[PDB]
Amino acid sequence: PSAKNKEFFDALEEIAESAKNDETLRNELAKVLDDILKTDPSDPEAFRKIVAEHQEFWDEHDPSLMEFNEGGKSRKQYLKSDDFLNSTDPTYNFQKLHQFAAEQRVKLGLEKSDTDTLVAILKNNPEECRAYIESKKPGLGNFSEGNVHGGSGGVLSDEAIKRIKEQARDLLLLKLINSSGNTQLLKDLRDAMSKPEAERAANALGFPTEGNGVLFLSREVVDALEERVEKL
Repeated sequence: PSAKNKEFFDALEEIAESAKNDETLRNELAKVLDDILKTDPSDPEAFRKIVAEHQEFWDEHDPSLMEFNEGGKSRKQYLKSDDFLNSTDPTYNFQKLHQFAAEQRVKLGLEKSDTDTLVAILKNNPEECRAYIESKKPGLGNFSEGNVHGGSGGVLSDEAIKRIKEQARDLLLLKLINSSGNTQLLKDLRDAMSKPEAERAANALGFPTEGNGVLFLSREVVDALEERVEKL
């Protein structure tokens, strides 16, 4: 068959997308992400174990993640092998899954952040973002040095910081759309035919110019923009 590294990567993305509307699932997911985050990815035996420890969580979303029709190795041997989680995965090794868990843990905390937190994320450069995330403990996650070996900082790659900003962009845009009484300006952003046009309309609505590098109109923002513009 194949190792489950990418499937866990995709399951993490899918559960987080669903956690935006199930507060009880978000608190479940936060605990799982917190456990992965405090496990050293350089210890493959501990890393496989902490993932297998949450089978009850994985089975509620995808029972294929933890399945293994024994008949070959036993299930215990399988769960401790590269056949379950390949520590030498060229793309989704334990470091990459550890970094993705932290990036998801931040995005999870951003779903409850106020407007100022979202703006600071978009204004700060990658280096400031890490120190800023290392200053909001444990709102956006425990990125102290006790849990990360480390300190993070590290686990938040530059590409991870960019995806965190993309999430804060959508969260902030939805807030501005749900707040502004400037109907014509909301029409302008809805009808922007280019990024520079979207930039000028979004900046006027309150989106910081420092976040223009990640500015992009997603489906959920256009949908919310369409409703609000037609809302009388």
